[PDB]
Amino acid sequence: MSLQRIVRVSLEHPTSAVCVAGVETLVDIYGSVPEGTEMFEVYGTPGVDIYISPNMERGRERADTRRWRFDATLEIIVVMNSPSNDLNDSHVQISYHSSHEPLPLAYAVLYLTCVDISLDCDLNCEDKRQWVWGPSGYGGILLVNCDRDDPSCDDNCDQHVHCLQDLEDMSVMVLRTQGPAALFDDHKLVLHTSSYDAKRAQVFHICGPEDVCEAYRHVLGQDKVSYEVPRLHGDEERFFVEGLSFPDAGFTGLISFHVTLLDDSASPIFTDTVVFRVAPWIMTPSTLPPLEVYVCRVRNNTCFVDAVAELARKAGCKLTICPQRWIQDEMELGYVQAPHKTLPVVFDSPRNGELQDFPYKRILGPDFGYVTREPRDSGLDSFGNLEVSPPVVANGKEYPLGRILIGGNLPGRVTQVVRDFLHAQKVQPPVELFVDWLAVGHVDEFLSFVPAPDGKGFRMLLASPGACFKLFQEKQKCGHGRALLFQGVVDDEQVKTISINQVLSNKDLINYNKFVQSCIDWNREVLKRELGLAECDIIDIPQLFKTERKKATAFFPDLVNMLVLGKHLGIPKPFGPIINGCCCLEEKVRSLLEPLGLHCTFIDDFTPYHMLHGEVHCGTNVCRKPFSFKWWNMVP
Amino acid sequence: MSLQRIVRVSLEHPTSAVCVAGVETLVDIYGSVPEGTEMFEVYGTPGVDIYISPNMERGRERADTRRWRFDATLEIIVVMNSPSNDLNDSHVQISYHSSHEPLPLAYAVLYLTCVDISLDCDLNCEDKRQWVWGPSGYGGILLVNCDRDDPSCDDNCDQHVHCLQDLEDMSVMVLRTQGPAALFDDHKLVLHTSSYDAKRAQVFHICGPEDVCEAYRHVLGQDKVSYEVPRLHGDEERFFVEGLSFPDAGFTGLISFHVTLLDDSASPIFTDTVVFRVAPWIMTPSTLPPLEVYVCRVRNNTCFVDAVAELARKAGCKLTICPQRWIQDEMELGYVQAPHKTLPVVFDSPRNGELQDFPYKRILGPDFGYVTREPRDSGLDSFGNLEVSPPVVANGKEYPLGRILIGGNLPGRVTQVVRDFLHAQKVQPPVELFVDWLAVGHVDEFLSFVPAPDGKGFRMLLASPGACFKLFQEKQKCGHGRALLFQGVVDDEQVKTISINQVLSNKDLINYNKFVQSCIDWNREVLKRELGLAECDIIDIPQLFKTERKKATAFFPDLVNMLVLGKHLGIPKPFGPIINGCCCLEEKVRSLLEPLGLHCTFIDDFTPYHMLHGEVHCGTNVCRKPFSFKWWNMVP
Ligand SMILES: [Ca+2]
Ligand SMILES: [Ca+2]
Ligand SMILES: [Ca+2]
Ligand SMILES: [Ca+2]
Ligand SMILES: [Ca+2]
Ligand SMILES: [Ca+2]
Ligand SMILES: [Ca+2]
Ligand SMILES: [Ca+2]
Ligand SMILES: [Ca+2]
Ligand SMILES: [Ca+2]
Ligand SMILES: [Cl-]
Ligand SMILES: [Cl-]
Ligand SMILES: [Cl-]
Ligand SMILES: [Cl-]
Repeated sequence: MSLQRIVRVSLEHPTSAVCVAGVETLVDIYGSVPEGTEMFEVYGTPGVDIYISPNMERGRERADTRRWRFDATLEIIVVMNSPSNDLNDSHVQISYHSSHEPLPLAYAVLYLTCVDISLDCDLNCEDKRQWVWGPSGYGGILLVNCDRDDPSCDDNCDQHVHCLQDLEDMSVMVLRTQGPAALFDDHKLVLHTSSYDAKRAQVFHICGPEDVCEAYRHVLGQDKVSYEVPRLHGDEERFFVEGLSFPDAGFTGLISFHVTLLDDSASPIFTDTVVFRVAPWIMTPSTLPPLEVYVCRVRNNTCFVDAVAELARKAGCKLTICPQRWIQDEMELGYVQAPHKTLPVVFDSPRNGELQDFPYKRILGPDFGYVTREPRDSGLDSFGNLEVSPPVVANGKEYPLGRILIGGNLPGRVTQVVRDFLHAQKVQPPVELFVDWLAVGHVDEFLSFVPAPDGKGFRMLLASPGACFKLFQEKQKCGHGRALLFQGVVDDEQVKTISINQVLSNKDLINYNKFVQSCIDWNREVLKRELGLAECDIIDIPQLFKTERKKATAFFPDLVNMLVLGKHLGIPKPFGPIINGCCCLEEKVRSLLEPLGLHCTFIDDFTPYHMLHGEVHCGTNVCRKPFSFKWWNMVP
Repeated sequence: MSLQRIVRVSLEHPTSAVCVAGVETLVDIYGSVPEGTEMFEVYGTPGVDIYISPNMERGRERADTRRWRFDATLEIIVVMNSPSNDLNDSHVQISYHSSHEPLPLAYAVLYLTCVDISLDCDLNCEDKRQWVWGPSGYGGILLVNCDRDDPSCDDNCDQHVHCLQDLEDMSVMVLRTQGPAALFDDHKLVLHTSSYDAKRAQVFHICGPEDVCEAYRHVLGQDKVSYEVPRLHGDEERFFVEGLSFPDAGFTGLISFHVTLLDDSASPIFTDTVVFRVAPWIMTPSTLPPLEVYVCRVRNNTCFVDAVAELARKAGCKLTICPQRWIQDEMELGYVQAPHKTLPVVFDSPRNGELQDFPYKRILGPDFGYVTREPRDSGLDSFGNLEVSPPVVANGKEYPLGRILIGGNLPGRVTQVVRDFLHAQKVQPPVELFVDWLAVGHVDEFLSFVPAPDGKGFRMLLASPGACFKLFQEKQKCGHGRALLFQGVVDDEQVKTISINQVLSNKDLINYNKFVQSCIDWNREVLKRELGLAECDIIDIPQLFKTERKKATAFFPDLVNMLVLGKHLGIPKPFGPIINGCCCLEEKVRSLLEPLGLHCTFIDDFTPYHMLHGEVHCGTNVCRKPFSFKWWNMVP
């Protein structure tokens, strides 16, 4: 199962073969044996393993212990597992014998120069030059290095390495080249890679160990496809490779680096390869523990920021604030994982105009990569539309990193470049949904995942006008139809206070909400099929819908469109019907959520938001702790 | 495992749902049930199947036979397996009951309009909307239709169908649309496909059955991505799809066609898809039975044509002749297979200048497709360099259609476009070899497969200078060293007659042939690894090599470079050393080949060929009978 070479010898003059450690070499001859050959012996220098074997069977046997009956169907294998100290310091001698004369008929001498050449980066073990998925898989992982680790950088753009810890983001690659030095006066050692892969990653050799930035010499890049390793350190050269791109429509995600020994007296005689896989971008669903909460602070945002602050302080989350409102629409905080340094990465939306500067200015710290996709020939659904489900099992397949959720229309959608990127990540197969019926059309407007210690660890919450129908009808059956919805609130336009009886007896509103629930039910069945969830995991949240056109906006603050930080969720305060001094919508929300251990804090956001068609989740972003499940053993 | 719909009803007014035959429909309600509901009954029109089932378990049970205790966790499924004869001719009625009053509390009525819509082409059986490989696989096959079946055509270029049997090359696609006619006054039926797939195939509707060419109306093409089926024939519309491209670097080979029912009062409510796979181009190795032999006839080709004729008449082969010599370098005759019409297809080389006109002029008959690949920014190895091995097993994988064999260099080759095409065929994974050492550098110069009823059904024959060393040395050991090689031949340049002693005692020639055999041995080991052959299947043919530069040409006529037609092979007549009135090279060739049942006829081609660096296989092409193994159950 190794490399096979055939080196033929002649009875007239000896040969001077060069072999690689561990590799087998078949030994045969040019021309015929002596005229009366009946037997033969073979001998080898210490450190030279010689085996005899028939060409039919594959059992090997030591060959330097007897006189073998001659047979053209036998073959001799020479292996040197250790490199030579000097040129041709070992040799093989084949003597041909006959029972007639006592002396050998002829000799065949082959001197050997053994060289130990090997290229290895990180053979993930827990094995050819192939990358395979699964728990029984192997292969090296290469990151994309999309951050700014050096204080001077304002990391993929430089052809130099001017940071002392940016190297932590790269992948090592060691080339051992043991053997006689004079051999390298006759033979070349060449590292190389295909030009396509050369445009996707860069390699740096080392010329002074671990201390000098200028010592990390760039050897492979955009135009540099090959390089001659001078063996500056001796018998081992160290390289650092950094990726330049993420898996995309045209890039499968694998890059090959080869080393080759050439005989320029040129003919190559050995080549070794190493295959890296570019680690993909992984999204974090709301079920994971949060790390940093992001929220804006605008000219009239007074208590929304205070509520987000005082409510994220319960889960121990950060509070980075932007001076310029939809901080969940501009960015999605995922990550890219490596066996050495897994770093979070922001994906910046092409929906620009308000926070278009925030990611490239105040989000890529030392360990914070940045990636973005802008189409050539516009986004209307963008990163409110981009969510991710928890790990699921459906259609027989298992999705241990969950699945991506994006919106669109069936007969015609989010831009094709973002779709191609998400589908090319290959680790969270997206599910395109029906969202075109909403005004802005974001997935998080009707769907939200919440952690709950029962059933599957989580509950999928869907907005349902039928749930609000039932709640308002049961309250009519109690007599509270005269309770008013928009009663307690700082008049933002003197919004007229409607009552339960007025809502239930408005034929147009009820029929439109029936249509809305039909849309959400189509999405519900698609979610149950593509995520493998049952009704035990699906909870309907009461929500009615307004409209000023053929598309749908929220009537009262959207209850699913909340901020989920582990055990604590910030929900927009539903300025619904007060029945006993407490909002009955809040009571229903509590009866549905608090039995799951969660704590519901409702935020007044009627004046800052919900009048510009947004809720707390639309104005609050969050990055989360990566999955415990590692992405390489995923078997797509 | 089918499509799931949820249609909600109201106790105030009935609903008018439209359903698809076979599809299940969950029935729920907007709002709550009557205030004192304890039980319920459900009833359905004949032909309406109603089942009750808990939302936890998946056992279904008929629901219209008892009064069920009310439970919100129960669900009712409605299925109509047969289309309706008139709008809303069937209905479901849900009555809500209490033990207090004897009459029903409330009713919920849902009228149903059932439509039977299905798109099917050829579900290969021996099952979703996916194409899977293997004996247990399914899916439709679409050809590329690269021939000229109509007498007027001079078939992928026309947007019309002006042939009566060109339709045999296309694939059928039937759309059944049973149901009430008035429904189609309210609903649209739309066939469609993605624009990428639209550029790869065309679809024609039928407006008059089986007789009129203008009736095969073009409905889907380069710009036409969607079409409205008018139901011109009633409850079933017939379409004919023809492919426009072969699998390539950017084309995986799958095209999807969808049908959709729209409600323009528009909202789609059902979509059905059909996935075709474009059949690839398959090569035929020399082991298969031949059909047609091609050979040129040039201004001084007198007996080579006669020998090819009189030697192909033994296997019952055709004899198409071109008036303009390398007919095996310009074209490769493969085929494309379909469950209805498998047609042979020529692949035209970009090595042009002598026979550049032959394929597009005198090779694409009625059933003979044409495909070609020309690079933007030149071929020096071309279709002498392109061969194919018999079915093999190696690296665990099984290659039942053999593997493709092309030449090149390791450290840098055949053009990248041809490589991408061959690799994208996906059915015969190519093996790139070392051929750069030869003058012209074609695979067939040193390698040829021959049928032999033993071992594996075939023998791989490799040119070997060591075999010629052994033969000439054993003849020296007999005393025939004074036998002359180029003795019997019509002087083409008064080529000097060399003898065995002169050859064996020429140090430069022997060393160069040793180097040549080392190259061929590298290729031999790569072939044994990538094809899984042993020495029992490998036969070495004696062949020496000349040179006028650093590259290698043949010394005497190349013995492997022969024409293999099943049981009969035409070999270039080796004008080698005559020892007993018979060429000893011919005697060795016979001793190696004739024990395999084959019959060896040696052709004098020294004056026509072998002086312009070519042999019989280089001047004779042949197409062969396709494999008995069908390509779809290949599991790549
Ligand atoms: Ca850097
Ligand atoms: Ca960095
Ligand atoms: Ca870093
Ligand atoms: Ca932006
Ligand atoms: Ca998001
Ligand atoms: Ca046609
Ligand atoms: Ca045709
Ligand atoms: Ca035809
Ligand atoms: Ca051509
Ligand atoms: Ca060929
Ligand atoms: Cl000898
Ligand atoms: Cl409900
Ligand atoms: Cl009621
Ligand atoms: Cl040999």
